[PDB]
Amino acid sequence: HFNTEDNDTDLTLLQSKIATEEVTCDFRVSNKYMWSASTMEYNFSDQKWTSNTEIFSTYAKTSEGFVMSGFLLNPKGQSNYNSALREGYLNDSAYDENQGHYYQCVVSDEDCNNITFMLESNVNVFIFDNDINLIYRSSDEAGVTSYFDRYYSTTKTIAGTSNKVISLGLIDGNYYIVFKVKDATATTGYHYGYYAGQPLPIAQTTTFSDLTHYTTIKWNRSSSSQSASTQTLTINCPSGSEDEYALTGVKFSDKSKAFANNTYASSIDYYYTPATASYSKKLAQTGGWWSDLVDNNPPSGSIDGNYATSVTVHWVSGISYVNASCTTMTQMTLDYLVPFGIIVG
Ligand SMILES: [Cl-]
Repeated sequence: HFNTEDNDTDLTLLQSKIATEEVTCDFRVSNKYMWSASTMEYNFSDQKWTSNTEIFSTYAKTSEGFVMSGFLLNPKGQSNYNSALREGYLNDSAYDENQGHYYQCVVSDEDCNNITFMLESNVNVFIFDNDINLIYRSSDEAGVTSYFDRYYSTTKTIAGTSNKVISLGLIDGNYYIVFKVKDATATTGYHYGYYAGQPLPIAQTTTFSDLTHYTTIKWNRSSSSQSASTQTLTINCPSGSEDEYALTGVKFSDKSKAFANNTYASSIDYYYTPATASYSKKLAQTGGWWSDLVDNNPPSGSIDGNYATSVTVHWVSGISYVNASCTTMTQMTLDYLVPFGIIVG
C-alpha cells in the first residue's frame, strides 16, 4: 500500500533553486545530452494536451500494474516528445480502482535523472522509493533531501491554463509516481503531464557587442583578391557547467552597409572557426549584400571556447582607383540549447 495521506517525519520543505548563469565575452567540450543543431527545442507555449479523458488507460501496464515512465532522449522531432510524455485526467474511469494513477520511474544515469511535472489546479503528485516510502509530495513541495540532486519549481501557462511546473533530479534507483486529486468535488484542473529521462532542451540566444570580421583591407594595386584574419572571441560559461550548454547555430549580423564596399568589391567572403572545432568554415549569405552570415549546422558541443574569424575581399573587374578599400564588421549571435530546471527556469 502507497500511503500518501499520512505525513512523514523525514520530510523537509524543499527549496527551489536554479543557478544564476551568465555567458561572458572577451576579445573540445562535448554536450552531455548529445544535443545539437538537429535537436528539437521545448516550448511551453506549443505544448498541447490530448482532449481524451481516458488517455491514461491507453498505456500498457507492467506485470505489477504500473505504467512505465517515458524517456526523453535527445528529441529530434514531435514524435519523440509524444512518446516521452505521460499524461492523464484524474477524473477518468481508471482513477477509482486504486484512487490514483500509478507509474514506475527507473533512474540509472545522473545525466538522465530528470523528472519534469506539469500539474493543473486539482492535481497532487507523490514520489515513493523502492521500499514504498514517501520521498516527495508536490502539495507543499516536501521531501527526503538525500534522494535529490536538484529541485526547481515555477508556474507556466500551458494550453491556456496556469500549471505548477516542477523539475527535479533524483539519485539512481527505482521509484513510483502516484497522481492524486486535491479536492474530489472540484469542477476543473484534473490534467497532469510529465517527462522523465533528460531535462527539457530550452532554446537560448546571445549577441555579443564586440565586433568580429572587423578590418580595413586596402587594395595592394596588383592582386584580384585579398584576405585578412580578424578578431577571435572567447565565450565563457560559469565554471563546471560547460557541458550544460549545447551549440545549435551561429549568426553574424553584417554592420558594414554604410561603408558601401560594393563600389570596389564584387563580393566579400566571411569565415569563422566555431568553439566546437579547429577548422574554418565559410559562412552562408542568407541573401544579397549585407544579409546575415550563418552556420545553421555547427559541430556539436559547448558554446565555451574561441570563435576565430577571417574575411576575403574579391575586387571588382576593372578596379583602377589607388585608395580603394573595404571596411568589414559583423556582430555575433549564438543559438544554443540549455537544460530546463538546471540553467533556465
Ligand atoms: Cl546535427
